[PDB]
Amino acid sequence: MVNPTVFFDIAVDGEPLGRVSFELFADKVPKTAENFRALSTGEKGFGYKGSCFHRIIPGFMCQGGDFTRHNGTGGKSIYGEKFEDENFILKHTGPGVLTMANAGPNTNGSQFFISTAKTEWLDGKHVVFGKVKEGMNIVEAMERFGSRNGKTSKKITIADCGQLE
Repeated sequence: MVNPTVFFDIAVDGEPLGRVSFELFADKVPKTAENFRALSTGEKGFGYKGSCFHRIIPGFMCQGGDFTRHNGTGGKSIYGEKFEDENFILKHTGPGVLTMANAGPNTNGSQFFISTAKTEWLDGKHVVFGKVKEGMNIVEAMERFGSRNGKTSKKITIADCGQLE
């Protein structure tokens, strides 16, 4: 029962940037971790491969996971259109946290943030379920393509993704 590792290979206007890998805390948040894991492998028939990071705010976060509408209005979980907040055990302690985006209580879908700063105001409202394990430098390099209002100056995509172990 070791925690799963997934990877994203990132591209910038189609040109390879690098690989980010993520530990998912399936010991502490198993339902939320499993959703992200299975969206990363595509094993249910849908998932993250080919989808974009639509909102990047330097000094705050990168946001992705909307594989249906590419702009923050879509996505879905492996459990249905939304699922519940599992728990709030883990906190937003610094850069490199993986945490679920939502639109109110019990509205988790497929969208997520990768933090690039400590974001403690999110504690108890957004479920933390993983952390960057390798390639934080590649998250930093993404962040450069963001802007204050979140629009990206180039298209930042998940060119490939899957499970490493």
